Amino acid sequence: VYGIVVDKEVVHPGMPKRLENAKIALIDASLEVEKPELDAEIRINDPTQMQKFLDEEENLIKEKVDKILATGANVIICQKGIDEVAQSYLAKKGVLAVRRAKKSDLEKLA
Amino acid sequence: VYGIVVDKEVVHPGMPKRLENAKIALIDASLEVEKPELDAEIRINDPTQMQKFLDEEENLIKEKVDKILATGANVIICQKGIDEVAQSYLAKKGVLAVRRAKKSDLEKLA
Amino acid sequence: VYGIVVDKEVVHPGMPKRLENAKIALIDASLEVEKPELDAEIRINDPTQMQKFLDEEENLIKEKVDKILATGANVIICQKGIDEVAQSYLAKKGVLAVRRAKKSDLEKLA
Repeated sequence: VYGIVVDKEVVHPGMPKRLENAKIALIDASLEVEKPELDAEIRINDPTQMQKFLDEEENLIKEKVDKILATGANVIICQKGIDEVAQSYLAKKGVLAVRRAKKSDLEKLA
Repeated sequence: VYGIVVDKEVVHPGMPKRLENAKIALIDASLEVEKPELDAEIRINDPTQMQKFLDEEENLIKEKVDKILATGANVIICQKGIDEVAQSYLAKKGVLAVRRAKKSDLEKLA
Repeated sequence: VYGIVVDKEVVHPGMPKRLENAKIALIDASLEVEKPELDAEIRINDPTQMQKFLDEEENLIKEKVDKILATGANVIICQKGIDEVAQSYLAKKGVLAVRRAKKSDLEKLA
């Protein structure tokens, strides 16, 4: 093939499986909801607290995503586990993303 | 007017503001997310717990809604406060619902 | 046989043992009352609390059932254990359901 070839299926079926003139974004770092247990141990009372908890926590990952799309990339691949909720987000955005992928090829693709 | 007239604006803008051949459902009872604090006081750790908490709790109200639509009514009005999340549900279902309304007229409409 | 054949007796005797023009619903997932112990550990006082507890908890499973019948299927089979209370519900609804069944055949039937 006259270009790099990545052996790993796309992350979500709701993503563009063919982009014209792409702008790859080699993102090497954690891209999944932050386990918040280590940061905090806490109690809970009413459901009012629940919502604003999982909502902003979900918006935390969308941040990293927008901060990356801030460059406007058609495709984005990384070498770590990508959150399943973050997939539905990238899916709704129209991005093509790939899960874990040996750093071994990111460079050759770099 | 050759029929009953209810003085109270519809609950959500995303609802049918005109139904042909309607099948009214006079539902007199509580139709909002159940405050769960009285039932329980509890702590919380990780976000994994959050989701399944607000999710099933949201599905609890949708239950009452489906149990009512179980008769298949085009419109449903009650005399109590209707949850705002339950509105988005009825809105997506294509139902016409009305908030609090003096029992005084429910009967005349009955 | 000129079609798929499932080796597993029906779930409840009160169900249609012969449907004309069926609309199969291959549901692969948990379909039984949710053990609520893991979610919560709690105390109890009076019987007033009991009712509203087992009632809504029973209505929780009926939700999944209605959400599936939302497509209007004559028959529904899965590969997990189906609650016995959920059977009386499907039985009263006039649905034909089957208990655990090797995924091996769900696909061939898919």
